[PDB]
Amino acid sequence: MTIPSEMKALLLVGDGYTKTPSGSALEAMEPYLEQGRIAVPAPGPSQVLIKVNLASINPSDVAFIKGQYGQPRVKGRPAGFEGVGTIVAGGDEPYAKSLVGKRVAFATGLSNWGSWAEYAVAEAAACIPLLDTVRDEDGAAMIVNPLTAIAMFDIVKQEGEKAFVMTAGASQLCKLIIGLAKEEGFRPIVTVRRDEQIALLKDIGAAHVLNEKAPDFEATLREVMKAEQPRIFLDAVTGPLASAIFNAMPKRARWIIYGRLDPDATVIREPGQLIFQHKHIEGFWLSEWMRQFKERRGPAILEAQKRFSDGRWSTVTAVVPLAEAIAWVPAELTKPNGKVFIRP
Amino acid sequence: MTIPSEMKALLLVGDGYTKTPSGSALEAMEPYLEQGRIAVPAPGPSQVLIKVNLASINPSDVAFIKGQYGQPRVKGRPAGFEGVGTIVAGGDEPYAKSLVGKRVAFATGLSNWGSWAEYAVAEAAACIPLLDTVRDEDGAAMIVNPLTAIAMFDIVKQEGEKAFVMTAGASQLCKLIIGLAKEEGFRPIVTVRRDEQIALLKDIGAAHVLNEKAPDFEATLREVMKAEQPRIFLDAVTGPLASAIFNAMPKRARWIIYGRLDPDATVIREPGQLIFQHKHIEGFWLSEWMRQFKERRGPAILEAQKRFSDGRWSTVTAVVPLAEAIAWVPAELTKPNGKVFIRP
Ligand SMILES: [K+]
Ligand SMILES: [K+]
Repeated sequence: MTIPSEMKALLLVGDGYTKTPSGSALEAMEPYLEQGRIAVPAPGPSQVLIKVNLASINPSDVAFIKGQYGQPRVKGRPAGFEGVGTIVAGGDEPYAKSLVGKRVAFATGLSNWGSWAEYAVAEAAACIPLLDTVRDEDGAAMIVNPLTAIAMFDIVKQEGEKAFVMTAGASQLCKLIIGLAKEEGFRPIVTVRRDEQIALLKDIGAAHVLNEKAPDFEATLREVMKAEQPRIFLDAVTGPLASAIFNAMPKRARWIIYGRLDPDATVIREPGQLIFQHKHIEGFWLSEWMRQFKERRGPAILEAQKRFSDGRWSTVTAVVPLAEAIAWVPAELTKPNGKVFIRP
Repeated sequence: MTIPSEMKALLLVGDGYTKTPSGSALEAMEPYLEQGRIAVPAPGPSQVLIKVNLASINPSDVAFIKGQYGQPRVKGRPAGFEGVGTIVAGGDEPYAKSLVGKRVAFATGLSNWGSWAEYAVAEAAACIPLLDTVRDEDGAAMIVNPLTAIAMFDIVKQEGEKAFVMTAGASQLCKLIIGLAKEEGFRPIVTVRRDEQIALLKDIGAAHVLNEKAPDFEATLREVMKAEQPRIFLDAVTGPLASAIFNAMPKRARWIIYGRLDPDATVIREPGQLIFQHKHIEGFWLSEWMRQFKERRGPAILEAQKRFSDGRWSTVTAVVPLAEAIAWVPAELTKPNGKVFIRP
């Protein structure tokens, strides 16, 4: 089939993992990515080649290009973990061949042919054919945050306590979880760095919104922990903020780490709390959850698309042309609230 | 029945928890305990009054008298969590009355009438009538370390990996676990602070004994972790040593904290390991294990006594008279290896 043999893409400058980590802020793209023209890859037997319409930018992409994620970089490959597009070619396996022509939300995973390119490669199994009436803009961010929100909110529900805690309260993921929580009568306790994010987070359903920069934050924190008694803490930040939250939480608290936005030392302030107050510390990784809960993967994908299809969920501060991404994605990422997309 | 109305005891000077914690070393007894003559307590309906023959000294007692344990001090009460003795009186409940006259191993728990006294109070349920042919010296230390060893070694067995890690390798508890491990073909990896403790720990069955003070400790540590691939880490120390061990362990490692011998900051060096390597951090508390695994309590008590009765287990550096305990227990506790007992 007629597919271009060359494409523009945002190519990884770094290889493997970094020897000089520099936190989670994306100050510039040029140390990590270069705009280039490269050969269009060929999908393997279980893979599909997608003509990318829109690609998301998630905290996992920023960590990955910096060599600070749990997956190594392949120098010279396009970065980008997810997007939306149309499948223009597939490997010889029937799953891949049957998807050709379909518009899909996709996750590139370990393909090492990212979405920040005119064409990406994904496993057929990492694609979600979109319903004919679903929006393209809903498709580009349909996987990473929606499935993580469903999977992690399921932990909150199974624990049964109405209150739960989240750091990085203003992140797109936290906003999806806040929405789910409000529907089921759960009470999110979230932390922010800006007073201007309090009203919006309370509007979507947060019961408490605490500014971690406030002088009396720890004292306010203890009052809220006593009043609400949450057991689940979903943490994207780690460091001293998460150390303080965990320390203030009641007995049987579970500190569930799923991001490391703060590289500062993460201290277990009182290890005796794990002994005497039965506290636990664990991690959450969507790729692992999908591997271990294959039977929950299907219903979560069906629930996420149903929510986008029936209006319960609808995603966007900026759409950046791929030709402008190296120069202006960092400026757009500094804007509080909303997700940034790349348009090849 | 004729029981003295007065007794000698080592009374708590401190109340509740301390506001000035001072680590795990017992430099002196006088800040924490005073020898006194006090009224013999009366057992409550579910309790027994024990004439103490021998009382153990465990790290939990040192932490407790310092106000650094997970149970508050009651000023003026005798300290001491366990011992052996004869029941001379019981509360009116049949369990307590049926134990009168029996020689028992006992745990005082929350009775607030400790074993470092001529008479202690324990729940009837916290007593183990000793077999008529069992030694008194085996009875005084039959509960805390043997039941913790059984319960924690069960975690190692259920995980199924032959290698496992323990800090404070030379402690009585670690030595009991090492013995269990050797019987079942498990491979203990333990850390010590003295080269002189290597031979003895290897003699009882440790596969690896690492001196944490060695300049190349972390490099040796990584070589051993790669070679042995343990998943369970039983930690009595916490702090930087435990932080380093956890960091070097392979995927799916469980850091099980059951003591805090090092009060220095406990850091999760790479929180990403909980995300990407599925690592967990939890606590272990024998009192909680007995509450949650009531059905395992009976077989562990029967297995511990059977091991003492049939020679598999047999406990002792010093027996200190109660009249000498304030002055000389700290000097005896500094002696590496062996347990110290108090004889009222
Ligand atoms: K590198
Ligand atoms: K106090």
